[PDB]
Amino acid sequence: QSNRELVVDFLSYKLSQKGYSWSAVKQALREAGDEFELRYRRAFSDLTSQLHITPGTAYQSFEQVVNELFRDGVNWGRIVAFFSFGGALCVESVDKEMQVLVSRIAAWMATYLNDHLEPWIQENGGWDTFVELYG
Amino acid sequence: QSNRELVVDFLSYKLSQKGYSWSAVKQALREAGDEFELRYRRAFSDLTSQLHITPGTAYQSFEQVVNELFRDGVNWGRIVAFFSFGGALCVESVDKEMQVLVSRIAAWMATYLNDHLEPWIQENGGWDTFVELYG
Amino acid sequence: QSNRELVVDFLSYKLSQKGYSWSAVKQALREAGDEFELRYRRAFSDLTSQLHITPGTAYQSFEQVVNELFRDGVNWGRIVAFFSFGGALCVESVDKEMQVLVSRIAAWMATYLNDHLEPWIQENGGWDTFVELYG
Amino acid sequence: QSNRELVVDFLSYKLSQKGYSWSAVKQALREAGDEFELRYRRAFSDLTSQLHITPGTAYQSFEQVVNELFRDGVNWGRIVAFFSFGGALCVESVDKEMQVLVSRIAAWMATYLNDHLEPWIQENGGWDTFVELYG
Amino acid sequence: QSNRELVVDFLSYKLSQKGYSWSAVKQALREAGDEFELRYRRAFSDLTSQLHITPGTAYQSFEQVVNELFRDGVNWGRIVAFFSFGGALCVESVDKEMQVLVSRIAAWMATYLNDHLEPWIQENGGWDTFVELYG
Amino acid sequence: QSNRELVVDFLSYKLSQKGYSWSAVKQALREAGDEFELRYRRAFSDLTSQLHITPGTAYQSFEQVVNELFRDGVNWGRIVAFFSFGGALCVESVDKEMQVLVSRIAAWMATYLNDHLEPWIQENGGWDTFVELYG
Repeated sequence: QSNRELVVDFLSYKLSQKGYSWSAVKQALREAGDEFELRYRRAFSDLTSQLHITPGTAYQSFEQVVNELFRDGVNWGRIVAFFSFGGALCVESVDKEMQVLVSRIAAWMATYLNDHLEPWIQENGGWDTFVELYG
Repeated sequence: QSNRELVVDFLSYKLSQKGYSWSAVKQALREAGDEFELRYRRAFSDLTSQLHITPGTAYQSFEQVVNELFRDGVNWGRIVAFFSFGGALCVESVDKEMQVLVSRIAAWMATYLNDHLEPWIQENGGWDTFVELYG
Repeated sequence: QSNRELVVDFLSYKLSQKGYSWSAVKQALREAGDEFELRYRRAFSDLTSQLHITPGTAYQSFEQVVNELFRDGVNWGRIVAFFSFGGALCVESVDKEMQVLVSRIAAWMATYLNDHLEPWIQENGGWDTFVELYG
Repeated sequence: QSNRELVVDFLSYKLSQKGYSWSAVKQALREAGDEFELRYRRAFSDLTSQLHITPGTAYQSFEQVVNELFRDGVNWGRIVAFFSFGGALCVESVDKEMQVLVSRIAAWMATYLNDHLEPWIQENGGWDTFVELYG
Repeated sequence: QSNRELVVDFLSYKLSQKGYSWSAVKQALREAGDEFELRYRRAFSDLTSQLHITPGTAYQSFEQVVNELFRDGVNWGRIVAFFSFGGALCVESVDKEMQVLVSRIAAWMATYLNDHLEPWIQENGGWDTFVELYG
Repeated sequence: QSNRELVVDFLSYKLSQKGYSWSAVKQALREAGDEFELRYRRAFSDLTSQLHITPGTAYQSFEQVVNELFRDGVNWGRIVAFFSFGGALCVESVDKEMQVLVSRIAAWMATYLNDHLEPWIQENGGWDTFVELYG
């Protein structure tokens, strides 16, 4: 349904809100999500220290947890809580996954520099010499 | 060495340059990288369609490729090409990995909505009803 | 049901058809799949550039996409399109996953040779010497 | 060096030899590898039941093992044993990884058929009806 | 439901039973599981050599297999067989995943020692010297 | 070298010490490790909140970090710190990886029970009925 467009709008809203860049009733949902987060996020991290996705997370785990959100009934408030929870999950996941990805590539580059390139750089006057030439 | 601080500066420069947000001689390197990219990136994607990292990429593959960059000697130009290559690798990797991550979480949420929540939403007047109440 | 035997037959048919080796109504399905592919695959890659599986693809993503294949109704033609889509997905996935796997092992071997073995090989007359002896 | 072309030739030789399809001194190496395998593979699986790669295998593990192959010296025979070992590793890895990949996609398809498609198929005369029409 | 508490109890029972440490009707289920395992596990490994999880196993594969356990009907015996199967799956998965994890970290440490530390250790009298000092 | 036997002994010592079960100078190293941990682990978690391995951690990251342990020289104390660090890394990694693995399998089982089995269980008197029969 348009449920996915709803989800996508909420997720990109929350992501851009926390300062992540990559380049209808949706409004009411954005605002209710904000309101919820402003009221309840201290009230949700003391037993909610889960935070993070692993690349091998199954949908069934997600389902079980959110199931305990809806165990004794669906109202609009817990739907909002659901969206907010998904958004927090998203923000955290991309945060840490981006840390590890960039860290991996940076580590690789540092390694290659230190093995194959630093000798030459030392026998040619170091980076100083560089900024002289291609400065 | 300070090689890693160099690498990190270049990577965050290139990432923020392509519009990715998450919240010395470094200058000469930034500029030489830019210059290189402005001169050679059409000249590098016709046999350079590799682009992407897999979560199971080994450093040895990276090493072999960059090795073919330095096969017959190290000069400053190919060092710059090395940094630029690493930056392109980074940008592409985070781009696509972020697409798949966010897509996964969004798919999960859409699924849960459509299985456990949409019935109730239909028996309570739909999202219209929602924007009436928590509007 | 026998749905899985159907699926498996179609997948191995399509894989062996594209030249991949590893060592009923099924016929009508093979032929309809072929026919479909002969009619529509230029008509499916301009907005269908997805191609590839990641080891961390969820069933929910697959479900959402194929859902947009069946959004306004099931007929036999879109069932055939479904099978063909699955087969294309399979072929592409194994193609690229095999590239990266073999590339990883090959890179490892090249590395080990170049670190631990090439010295000795150079102090014993090189591979020429080898083909003299164990030739 | 040309070490990688050596490795690649040996790997594709061994893979095509075991019947896997995807579409110099190399000869002496192919033959010595064959000879080795014909002499020693019963002599190598009783304490060599390792077989398989995981997507998260490090080069360091590979290095340690092959290190125990070369612990007290490099001769041509153990170089050949090295290539043969790498080839066996490759063949096994692609074998099992292909099993799990194809099995995953097939399982997905079976699932989707059984949830979204089989009802309709039952209300339209089943696959028999299909082979009548698009036969 | 309390189905998950059931599952969790059975899994931790079976894990602690095989000697894995990490720090109601449940009883009847534990005992029936034991009884089942004592009667049928030779009768289940000749065509049941699957054993292992990959980090990229989908729930759909699990579902298909267990589906063939329940193909022609649910009775209590096959429910017990289901729990026992899940427990075996668990034990095997953690066994092998723990082997590979610990092996990876150990390999890393061995590598670092042999590259950065062993020189110094040799120029300072070796580990003997160590047990003299911090003994 | 025997460096790996050293590493393995230390790792299994530390793991069994924290209560994990799976079924020379080594002593001086065990004791020095213990001593170190008793003196410094409050002094190491305020800027050392890293803890965890991802299945896609490269050796190069490990190398860079431990490199900052040895930046201005190798003495025996920092070798001990190295072993202790590796052991902590191991314990944490297996802890959390075991949590997620067992949680995944348990979630799968709960799901299957709730979809395919719970209906039948409700039409046959529930688990009470079970403990009557196979009690």
